Amino acid sequence: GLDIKLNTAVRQVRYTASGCEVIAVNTRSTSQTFIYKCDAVLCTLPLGVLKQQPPAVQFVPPLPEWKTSAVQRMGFGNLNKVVLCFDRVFWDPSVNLFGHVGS
Amino acid sequence: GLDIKLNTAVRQVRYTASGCEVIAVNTRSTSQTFIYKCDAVLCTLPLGVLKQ
RNA sequence: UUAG
RNA sequence: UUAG
Repeated sequence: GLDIKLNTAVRQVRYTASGCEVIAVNTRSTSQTFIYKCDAVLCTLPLGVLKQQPPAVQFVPPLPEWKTSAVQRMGFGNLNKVVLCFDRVFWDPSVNLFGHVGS
Repeated sequence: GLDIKLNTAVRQVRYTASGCEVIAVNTRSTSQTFIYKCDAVLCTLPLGVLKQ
């Protein structure tokens, strides 16, 4: 029921006394540009994106120091997973999970 | 004596009743965006570009 | 969307 | 350039 523009990468957020405009591009062809005008912007960008230097998203005017300083101090961690698909089960099905100790 | 922004590729020209805004990018890093606001735009783009 |  |  929501209006969602997929494949739309925000590039710049402009926020002013009179309103906001958000500049985004098509991810499938980055030349194609869109300008979304609104009363307010809700930023949901991951902290990792906000941390990115040089910026992946530019804020105009620049965010105040008390905001940027916080973005720098906070940690943004990492963890990954490997999916292994087999045709046969060869492990104990009753065991939800088991470990492996490193050398 | 002129103000020239080199390495600035215009991507979109917006022209309205109240004025114009021109969206351009840095050719050396196309993520970096600029919005130039003005009363009028003079288009000097080659016919080949306009045909593209 | 020449945002309403 | 939160165009003036």
